[PDB]
Amino acid sequence: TMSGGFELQPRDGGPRVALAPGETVIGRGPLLGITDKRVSRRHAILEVAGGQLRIKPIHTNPCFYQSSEKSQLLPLKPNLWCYLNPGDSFSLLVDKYIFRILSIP
Repeated sequence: TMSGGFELQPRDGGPRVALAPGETVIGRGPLLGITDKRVSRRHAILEVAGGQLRIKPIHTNPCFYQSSEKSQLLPLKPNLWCYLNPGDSFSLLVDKYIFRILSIP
């Protein structure tokens, strides 16, 4: 699909992953390059719409969020959306598969 204006930057280093407009299911699989029994194939939904990115955790294993100014990944309340502003981070495990949000054209 087309550019959605956001990219995910792995905090451990490596290629950025571009997001398209609309909903993208994330978890294990080729999109993020994750092969790991600890991460569901249906771990979270990212949605790009109206110039914003939000995440909804959809599995029993949580997602985590760190606002750009803060220092700690916090587990998100399940099955509710959280906006991810550019510079914020989220992760699929508490200390692994962490991504910073970047805004692009």
